[PDB]
Amino acid sequence: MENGYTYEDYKNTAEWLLSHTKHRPQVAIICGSGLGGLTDKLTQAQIFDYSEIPNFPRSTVPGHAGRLVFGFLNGRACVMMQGRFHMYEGYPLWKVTFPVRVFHLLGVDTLVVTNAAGGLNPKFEVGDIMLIRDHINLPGFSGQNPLRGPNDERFGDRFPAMSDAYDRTMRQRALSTWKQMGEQRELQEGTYVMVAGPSFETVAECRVLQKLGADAVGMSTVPEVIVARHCGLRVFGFSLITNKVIMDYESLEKANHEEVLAAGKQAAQKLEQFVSILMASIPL
Amino acid sequence: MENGYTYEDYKNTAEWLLSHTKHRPQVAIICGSGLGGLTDKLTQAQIFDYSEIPNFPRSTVPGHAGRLVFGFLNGRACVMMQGRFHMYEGYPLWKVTFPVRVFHLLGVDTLVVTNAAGGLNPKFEVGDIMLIRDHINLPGFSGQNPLRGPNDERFGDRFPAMSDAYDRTMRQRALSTWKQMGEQRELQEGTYVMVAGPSFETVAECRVLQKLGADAVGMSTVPEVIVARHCGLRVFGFSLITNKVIMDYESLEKANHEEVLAAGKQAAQKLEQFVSILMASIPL
Amino acid sequence: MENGYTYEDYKNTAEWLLSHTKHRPQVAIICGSGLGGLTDKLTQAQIFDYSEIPNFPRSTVPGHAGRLVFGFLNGRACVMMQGRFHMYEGYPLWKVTFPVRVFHLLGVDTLVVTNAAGGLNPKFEVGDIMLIRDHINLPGFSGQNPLRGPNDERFGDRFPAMSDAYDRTMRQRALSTWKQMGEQRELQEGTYVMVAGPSFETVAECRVLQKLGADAVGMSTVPEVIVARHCGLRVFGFSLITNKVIMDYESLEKANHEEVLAAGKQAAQKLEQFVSILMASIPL
Ligand SMILES: O=c1[nH]cnc2c([C@H]3N[C@@H](CO)[C@H](O)[C@@H]3O)c[nH]c12
Ligand SMILES: O=c1[nH]cnc2c([C@H]3N[C@@H](CO)[C@H](O)[C@@H]3O)c[nH]c12
Ligand SMILES: O=c1[nH]cnc2c([C@H]3N[C@@H](CO)[C@H](O)[C@@H]3O)c[nH]c12
Repeated sequence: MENGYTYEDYKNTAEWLLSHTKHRPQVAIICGSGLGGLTDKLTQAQIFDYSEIPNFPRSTVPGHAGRLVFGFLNGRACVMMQGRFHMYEGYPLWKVTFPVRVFHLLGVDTLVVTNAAGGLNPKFEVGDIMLIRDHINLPGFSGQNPLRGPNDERFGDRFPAMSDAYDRTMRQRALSTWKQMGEQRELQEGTYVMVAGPSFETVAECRVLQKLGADAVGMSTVPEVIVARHCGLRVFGFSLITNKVIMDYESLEKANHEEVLAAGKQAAQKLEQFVSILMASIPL
Repeated sequence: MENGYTYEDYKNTAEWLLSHTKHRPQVAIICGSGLGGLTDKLTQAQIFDYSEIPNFPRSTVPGHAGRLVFGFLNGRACVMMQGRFHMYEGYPLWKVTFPVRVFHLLGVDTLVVTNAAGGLNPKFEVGDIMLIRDHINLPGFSGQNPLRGPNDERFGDRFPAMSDAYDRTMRQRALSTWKQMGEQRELQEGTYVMVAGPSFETVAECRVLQKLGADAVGMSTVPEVIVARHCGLRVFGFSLITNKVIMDYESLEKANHEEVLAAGKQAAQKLEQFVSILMASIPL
Repeated sequence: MENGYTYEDYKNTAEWLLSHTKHRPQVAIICGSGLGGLTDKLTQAQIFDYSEIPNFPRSTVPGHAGRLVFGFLNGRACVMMQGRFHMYEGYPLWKVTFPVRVFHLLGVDTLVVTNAAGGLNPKFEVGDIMLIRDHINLPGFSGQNPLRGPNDERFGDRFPAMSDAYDRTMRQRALSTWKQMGEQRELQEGTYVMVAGPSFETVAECRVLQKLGADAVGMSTVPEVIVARHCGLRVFGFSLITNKVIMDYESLEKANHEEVLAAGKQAAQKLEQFVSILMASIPL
């Protein structure tokens, strides 16, 4: 609606980093949060706190909005967001997604994003992993689109498509890796719907999200993919099911964050490895 | 997104009231509007205008945003909002719902909210009363959640559930009272969807709200339940059907406010009594 | 939510115009954009740039937000917006729709609005034209309604209906004209859904818009009809299908603006004539 950043601010944040860093990454990864441990498997790791990076979304205690790590993961030059920004935190989307536009100026050209999510598809099960074939951008329908505002042509068009958001190549490239390391549960595949804003859904709210044809649901991610494609990045992403969204009045259970962080933690290596391998089927 | 109130402002509003008032309420009721007359049945009633209560949502002519009454209803200590704030008035939700957070600081621990609403369910009929089993929080999906912003931990969690918003006990406790005073029309039971913002729905808009599985529709309420549960309040609520939402091109009729205020007025005692009795099956 | 304009600003913009203009229009037309050429067929045309009209939505380079033309089209006094304001441009709705409230103060009393749109209905085909029977105002459900804010009673009610937005008379008045000039493709008729904000829909997003029962989809229009009826204007409008919204993973095609402007251009006279004739079945 405004967008408080000019092209310059982006550039200036880039160049700064691009000069406290030997590194020049090609892929950006975004967790998770409980893909946290990933940071380990990197090597030659250089860390930064968001709080010291020019223009980053500042949170209240920094943070709470955490760290940017640069390094090598499976002999690929990475950079990853260990902790991210959300709309429910009160951040507008050109903030949430800000990081995303710096990455591209860094010359990263693939983005992988991950996240936890509730499962809407009855078939799914806590533990599973759903690749993201497509999304419903509900905040988007109503005005909340990280693209809203005057478009800067240096980044992209006024009117990008999202029909093809989630790289095809990568997605198979990908189920390979899944059995090509032999797993009991299959890879899932489906649609992430976004809703904002922090309260968990009602039962009726679930029924509606199932009707729309959604398979999983977070409050995340959605935004920063949309603006990845606005400027080229190939995009590949996926989701940890983490709870079966309560689907009927009767059940006495209740989503909590709690169970989410746990499951996230339980799932852990799974995962860390998965991404880690996948690195290898990203081009050059 | 911000939230202009700090914890202090809430507290200060409480304590003020908590000291021009003998009273110490346990239940908060919210009308209606045309449950207005309720104020009568209270006894030992002490009134206040929003306009003199520190921090209240100020409207333009005060008001237009009206009065807070404290008293006893059926030998329960109450406090009630005679007139409320809406999003379509231009108020953000941490304003609409502000009152709600003061109540809890007052030590109220049950909230009952009522409202008029259009009927989406063909079965329903003008006059009926729909208990609220659940809700679709449509403004919510897109970012408009009274909880959005940085969470204050003194009130509640970052990530409350709403699966169980509408107290089970109370809801039966409740159909009892309905025949246990013998009424021709049955109690209805169903889902309130919220949309904002003041224009009435189109026909196509109705068809969609019916598809989502909604039974009734207002522009209200939704918010302040969500933030009631964010901090404990037991929540019980319901709705006066007030018009059958025009469901097909052809009909020459048109929702108006008008018919709504009327029906509201027609329905009157019905009602006033109902709540009045219900008081008695709230704990202590 | 605020609305930065007072009644005065509207009036002042009117009177200004109402006095660099001989003219006194009765109908307002809004394109399109690629109904641009229409301006030709007017006669006795007086032009203005938005940029010089007191209070108009200013864009960045003026503009980019273009010109207001007054004249006679088929022996009717018109005034038309050659280029309009959108929400995705970052404009709030009491800006987008501002023009609309001036028109009425000008004493215009019919409004016709046109627009391009993607087709959701499989039956439709690029080239077709869909009259607007009704709309889904999705931004609206969540708070984005040009009416939101404190209502000024001089313009309209607090709670207008939209059940009957799209004049019945006019709509047939209308299919007449269509064969009454003998066309191969039939007139289409259906519902325009609005979403905001500039990115094109995903596939999953389409499936949902089809489910809701929408036939076409733009990011436009919706707003300014709603506020037309808030103050009397008879409203009649329609849509150029312009692309078949990609309805399945597989297809390698992608909406672009591009194809849209083209089709718009291809369609051209079609059209220019159509409106041109239609003028004649507007009253006096
Ligand atoms: O059942 C759900 N509904 C909505 N969001 C989530 C989420 C995501 N939302 C956040 C907590 O609600 C958490 O960070 C997670 O990534 C997990 N489960 C659900
Ligand atoms: O048919 C409807 N659609 C949307 N809202 C309402 C309402 C509620 N909305 C307000 C007026 O629209 C009124 O205060 C009422 O509580 C009644 N009927 C309808
Ligand atoms: O497939 C679509 N989806 C959403 N909007 C449009 C539109 C409208 N949106 C604008 C460009 O997206 C264009 O001005 C047009 O009037 C055309 N096609 C589509």
